[PDB]
Parts: sequence; C-alpha cells; structure tokens
Amino acid sequence: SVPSQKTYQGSYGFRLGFLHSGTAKSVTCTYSPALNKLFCQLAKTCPVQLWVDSTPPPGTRVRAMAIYKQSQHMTEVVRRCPHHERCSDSDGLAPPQHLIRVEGNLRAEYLDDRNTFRHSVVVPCEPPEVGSDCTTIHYNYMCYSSCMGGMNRRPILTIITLEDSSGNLLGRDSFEVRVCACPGRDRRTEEENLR
Ligand SMILES: O=C(Nc1cc(Cl)ccc1O)C1CCNCC1
Ligand SMILES: [Zn+2]
Repeated sequence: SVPSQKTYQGSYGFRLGFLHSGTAKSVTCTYSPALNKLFCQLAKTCPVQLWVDSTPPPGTRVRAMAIYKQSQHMTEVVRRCPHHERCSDSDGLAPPQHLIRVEGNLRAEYLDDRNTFRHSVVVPCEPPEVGSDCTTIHYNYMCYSSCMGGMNRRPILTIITLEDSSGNLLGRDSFEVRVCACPGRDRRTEEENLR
C-alpha cells in the first residue's frame, strides 16, 4: 500500500515551516518554496518548523516517513542502500536501515511497520519555549538520492504527520527531498529549469 500525502491542516491548523538559507555553494540544507523541495547534504541537520493555530493535547506526536514520489515506485519501501546500512554510523537509537533520523531527541522512537514494512521516526510534541511561536525538529537524511541499490536517483517525498496518542491522524504536510553534495547549486538549477 501507499501512505497518503494529502495536505491536511486538521483542527489545530498544522503545517510545516522552513528557514531561509539561501543558495550559496557552501550551504548544507536549503528549502525551495517554488518546488516544495528540500535540498540537503548527507547526514546534515535539517531544521523543520512545526506550526499550529492552537495547541494540541498532551501526548500528541509527530511522525516522519519517506515514500518514492513516482507512481511506479510508490509501493517500494524507502530504505538505506546496501553500503550505508552497514557503515556503523548508528547513534544508538536509529536502526541502521532507516533513511530518516531525528537528531538530538532521546524520546525519538523508530518504527518498522509489522504490516507495510515501511520505516518511520516519531517524537512527542512539546509546546514552544518561552518567546517562540513554533517548535523545530532536526532531521537527518542518511543516504544520497543517488545511492546505488537504494534510492538510486529516484526522488522521494517526506510525509510529516501530526498524530494523537493512539496514532490517529490530526494533520499532514509533505515536501520533496534531494540528498546531494551541493544543495545550493542543485536548488538554483532546478528552480531555473522550472522557470
Ligand atoms: O502551541 C503552539 N504551537 C505549537 C505547539 C506544539 Cl505542541 C507543537 C508545535 C507548535 O508550533 C502555538 C503557541 C502560540 N499560539 C498558537 C499555538
Ligand atoms: Zn547510501
């Protein structure tokens, strides 16, 4: 089966936000609003903001999952390639097969779905710190889009879901991701191509 990617703000007005990082050749993570696409280097911090109109209940969680973007591949589980799943770069919490990790959250939980076999990582939501109006989650992508025997140059989407304590849907958003050596250049190129 294939997880839904339908944008759904839900009762709390859930949506993502991204920093404005620019397209300098030295940039490690940059987001294109025109393409709804994140470009990032391997295993580098990707800040993603979580916005709501009103505070959800205690016990609310936020889950990230990757799927292939192209319909002929959507049924295939997105996983790390045969090289990176064996390179012993574990943080002690993420299974070595998972593409997406959460950085710096000891309450992160990693799921291997007993039925779909798809991978995801989920963390508890906490309301914003004093003075701030949103929260930020830091993601890492642990394979290149180009990795042979893995994503193999196929585009992926990240689906972010806001869930209640049972895992029921409260909200959903998504963005395309390219994990690459030069995010600044590739963003500039793809935005030019779109023009
Ligand atoms: O509660 C809020 N945000 C928020 C809460 C949680 Cl649990 C997770 C991510 C968030 O962005 C704002 C606080 C200011 N008034 C509107 C609601
Ligand atoms: Zn790889």
